[PDB]
Amino acid sequence: MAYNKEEKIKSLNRMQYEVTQNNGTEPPFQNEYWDHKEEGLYVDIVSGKPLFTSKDKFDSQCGWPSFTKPIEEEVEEKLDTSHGMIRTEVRSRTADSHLGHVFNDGPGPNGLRYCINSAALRFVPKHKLKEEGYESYLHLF
Amino acid sequence: YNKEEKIKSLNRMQYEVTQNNGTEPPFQNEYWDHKEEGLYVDIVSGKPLFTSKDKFDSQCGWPSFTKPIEEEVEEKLDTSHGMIRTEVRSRTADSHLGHVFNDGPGPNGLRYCINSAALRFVPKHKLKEEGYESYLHLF
Amino acid sequence: MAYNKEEKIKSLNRMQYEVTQNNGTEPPFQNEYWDHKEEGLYVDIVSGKPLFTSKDKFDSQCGWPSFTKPIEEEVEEKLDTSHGMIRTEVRSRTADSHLGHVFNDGPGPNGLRYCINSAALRFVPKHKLKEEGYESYLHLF
Amino acid sequence: MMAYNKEEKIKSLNRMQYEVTQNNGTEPPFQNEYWDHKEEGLYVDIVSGKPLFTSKDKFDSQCGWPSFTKPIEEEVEEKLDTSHGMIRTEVRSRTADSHLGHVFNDGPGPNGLRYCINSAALRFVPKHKLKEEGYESYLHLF
Amino acid sequence: MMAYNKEEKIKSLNRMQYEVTQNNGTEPPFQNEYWDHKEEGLYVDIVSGKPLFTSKDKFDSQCGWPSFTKPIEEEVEEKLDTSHGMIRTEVRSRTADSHLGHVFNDGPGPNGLRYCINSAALRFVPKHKLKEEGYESYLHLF
Amino acid sequence: YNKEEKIKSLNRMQYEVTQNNGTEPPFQNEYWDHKEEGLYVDIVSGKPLFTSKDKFDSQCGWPSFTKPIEEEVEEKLDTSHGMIRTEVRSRTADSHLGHVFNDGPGPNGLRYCINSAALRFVPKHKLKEEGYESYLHLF
Repeated sequence: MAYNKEEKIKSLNRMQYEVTQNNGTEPPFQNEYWDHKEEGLYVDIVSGKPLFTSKDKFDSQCGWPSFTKPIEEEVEEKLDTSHGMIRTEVRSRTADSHLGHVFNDGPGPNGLRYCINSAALRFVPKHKLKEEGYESYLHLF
Repeated sequence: YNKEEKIKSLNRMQYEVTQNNGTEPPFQNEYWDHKEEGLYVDIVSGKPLFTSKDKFDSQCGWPSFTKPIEEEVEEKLDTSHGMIRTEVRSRTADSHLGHVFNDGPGPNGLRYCINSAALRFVPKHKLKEEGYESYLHLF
Repeated sequence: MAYNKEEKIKSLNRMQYEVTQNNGTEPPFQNEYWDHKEEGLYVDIVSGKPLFTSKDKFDSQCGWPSFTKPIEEEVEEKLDTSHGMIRTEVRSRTADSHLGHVFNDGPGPNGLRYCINSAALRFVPKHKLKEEGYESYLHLF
Repeated sequence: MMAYNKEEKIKSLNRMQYEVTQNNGTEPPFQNEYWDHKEEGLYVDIVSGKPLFTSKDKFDSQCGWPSFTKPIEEEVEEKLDTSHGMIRTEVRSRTADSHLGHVFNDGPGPNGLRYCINSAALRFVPKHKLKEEGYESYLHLF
Repeated sequence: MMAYNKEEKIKSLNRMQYEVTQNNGTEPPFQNEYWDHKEEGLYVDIVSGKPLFTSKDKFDSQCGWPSFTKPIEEEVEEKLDTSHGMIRTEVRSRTADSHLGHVFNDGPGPNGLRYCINSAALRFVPKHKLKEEGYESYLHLF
Repeated sequence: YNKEEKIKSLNRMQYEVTQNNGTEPPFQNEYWDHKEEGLYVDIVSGKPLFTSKDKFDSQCGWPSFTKPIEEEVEEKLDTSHGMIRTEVRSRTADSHLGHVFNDGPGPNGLRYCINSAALRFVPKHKLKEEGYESYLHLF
């Protein structure tokens, strides 16, 4: 009803909350996944649902995790006119946590650079996908 | 959560009991003498099965109860090993739990004897934290 | 006994040690001797001394072999106040191994009920008491 | 290896492991831990812990035992085996002097060799554990 | 000593054992396993397992730590130790390179040395076992 | 102040040294080489036992003094561990301090070897505000 997600959120730490709940952003380079390259999945830190895979991730120099594309209708994009700018925010569909923004200067074909906060993700190694419950995606590798 | 994988991650005795319908030894458990307050969930489904409210100080060697939770535990006719007893198991996680005998504190006069190795205990002060908020009213 | 006991103890499997030396209890309906009903002699698994008889072994629903009463003075009753309780333990004399416990809910004429672990016992058929050196007890049949 | 250290490890090996590595036995086919194993990692000598084969050179065989196209470094050794009345090439680990199995020239190229090894003489180490357990020096193979 | 093996043994050490041997610490005096130990045997490296001292050269000391007059076959090495603002001589294991302790020239022997070793860095092996343990190689010492 | 409760809040080492007459590791404790002007007190009774004026360098790895302060310290034969030594314990709290050896820097030649584990150092610039003014005169 209203105590699984509302509870998970309550158990988040300062930054994780600030980001996901207050749409803030973590420091560049001083986060956990910006340079991380282990094979695996990046799940919603709140709803636990798959958001990005280690395969679409790449090396940018912005200081935050960067992917070219997201996962199956699990990540939503929406206009963000806040802060006197005009950007495209990225949020998760199920847990509606702020993730970050998309930019059109990526390396992929479509040229998208999904710039996400480490603080909104729980990384799950490939050798643990089946245990955690992500056998359904174990093929994406 | 995946029943198949979680079961596959249970301890030998937790598997033996819940899956092979085994019986853990007496007095050598974590909940036979347990008297703390809170819920006892299904080690597999996480669904609550018994409450500290109904638990009573029996001296048979396993955590006994006078009453189960609003049907989360079912009664099955068990005629194994030459006897005619009443087996108790979880409807959702379908885990073996134990047996129900007609010899408890009453008025039910029932002694739901359950294996510790089939139950995870969730402290009464960590229920809203673990998501068992709709059960706190029972305390 | 002396050193025989040592090598003899080193023989026992995990459960027999846990039971006989560590006073643990084997699981119910899941031991070799609760069913049995075989005409023989239940010997001490450590000292080889006769502890119980197949004749004094009655059917029970507890799930452990049970005997109305033991043989010789090889079985000894000790006041057991283990686990915040008052009971009556039973152990062999010569070997000093935990057998189990006795009660007063068993069939008369004495009313006692010796509930011993299978782990602490070693069966011996009637056809083998003579050759196995138990000639002296063979009369009990 | 040092007498006591080797002796220590040998003392650990269960029946089958001891039987094959020390007595040159063979494990039943299709009934061993690594024939169909395919997880990316290192196949380590169960006695000396020295790496013997990599998952990268393992191939699906229908013989029933883990098959590799080649061994790692000079740790695996070939040796004439005229036992049982025939002529085959045995393979043993140099350090532990552990009997591994045999090599056949019916392997899937390029060298056409088929190293048929018993799981009983190996201990798999996952790639994601390599550094942690002190196999960094091999982590480069992946 | 091979890195991977080295690591397995270290992972096996307990709190204090790790602290001393790895972090160069010292176990509490009089409250260790071999200070008052006096059994005919070998005291081997708890990591490399090589023999470090003999029960023979071990002697009673009121210091509270295994005291030996000398080590065996250069498996123990001395090294200057100018830490804690003092001047002492550290004693280290060759193969395993674990802190053992210190030496002092206040020994009772013909050469007056006093090797003060933490029990934690040691694992006693009785003589009547030396031959099955793989130490057949040292039985002659006794 | 309460004895049982004052000690019930002690450290693993503190309780060991203090209560079990154990002893800490050399060079690996708070004051073996500490030389700040002030007084060392009983972590338990909070009473003065030594002054840094009596503390000196000892390559043994444990704070060492040539003498204690008044009656807070008592001597006692400790023929344990198969040897004859002279233990030092506190008068009030009755906690194991360590031992006295007759190899000190004199003039008495006594070396009081104490465990940092049974001490609380108090700097001269806090002696008053802490209540040890009547001791401050010792500097």
